[PDB]
Amino acid sequence: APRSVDWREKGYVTPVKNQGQCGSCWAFSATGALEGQMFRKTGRLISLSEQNLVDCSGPQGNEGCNGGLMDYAFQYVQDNGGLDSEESYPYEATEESCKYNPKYSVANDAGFVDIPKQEKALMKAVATVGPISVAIDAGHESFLFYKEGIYFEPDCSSEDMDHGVLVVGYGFESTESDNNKYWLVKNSWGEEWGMGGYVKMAKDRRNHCGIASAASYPTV
Ligand SMILES: *[C@@H](C(=O)NCCc1ccccn1)[C@H](O)C(=O)N[C@@H](Cc1ccccc1)C(=O)N(C)C
Repeated sequence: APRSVDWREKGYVTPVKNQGQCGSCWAFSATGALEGQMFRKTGRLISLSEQNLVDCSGPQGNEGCNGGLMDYAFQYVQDNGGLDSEESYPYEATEESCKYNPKYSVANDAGFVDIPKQEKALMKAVATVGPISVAIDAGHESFLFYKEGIYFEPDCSSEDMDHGVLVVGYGFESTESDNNKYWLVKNSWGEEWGMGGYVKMAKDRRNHCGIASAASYPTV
């Protein structure tokens, strides 16, 4: 695999968004991966509606602002035959009834692929597919206050993830501890969090925070 990857440079990634006070991280993770795969197919980067997923993907198993899974979101887009654009169905950070309109659908998928639960497999997926939906243990004060550098949290769980995010690449930079590799991760907490909304998560440190434990992407 390449030693460094950044899909933002290839045009696959919309700007950082903000989920507000709704527990809809799974929807932002899902739209991010679908935005990448739609761009791969069509050459058009179109921001997709997280509100559409929050309001409408309950039958696939999602629970709105009470949580969800990216895979259930990809299943919804397939079952539903579409997904509205962000501009057409904007984000309100509260669960409401479904208002999906197919006339404004700008994306589709034919299912999804789950990646084996190993960081080496996640790397191969990132290197060859595009941005990848993942879940991490973000439930630590250190994650809230992150400003820069490689995030490493000794109390992080590789099994109990609570936050869906998007891996857009990976790379390295020299550090004191010589644990130099990182996953480049797009969050959904606005650009005032972290490094313009991004975090470099420790890579090849025993599946730190569970980043390879729930990785997937939509088939377009
Ligand atoms: C994610 C979310 O919206 N998190 C925002 C609040 C927050 C603040 C600080 C730290 C962490 N979180 C939702 O809570 C959500 O959908 N959670 C999912 C993430 C997930 C896990 C495994 C596989 C896919 C997605 C979740 O915790 N579970 C168990 C589904």
